[PDB]
Amino acid sequence: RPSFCNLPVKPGPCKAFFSAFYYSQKTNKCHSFTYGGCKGNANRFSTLEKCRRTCVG
Ligand SMILES: [Cl-]
Ligand SMILES: [Cl-]
Repeated sequence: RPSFCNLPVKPGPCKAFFSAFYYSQKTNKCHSFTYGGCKGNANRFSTLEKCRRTCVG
């Protein structure tokens, strides 16, 4: 997988309520999170299938 998949999930400090997905090295799976809308990192996807295409297979 791309190395940025292994960055830690980062909701950030803002409090908007964006639905998103991230990859976890613990599971080799994508999971949901709530992105607050600012200061995130690249382990963040708008859809489950994009997270999977990028990080899972
Ligand atoms: Cl998955
Ligand atoms: Cl797809």
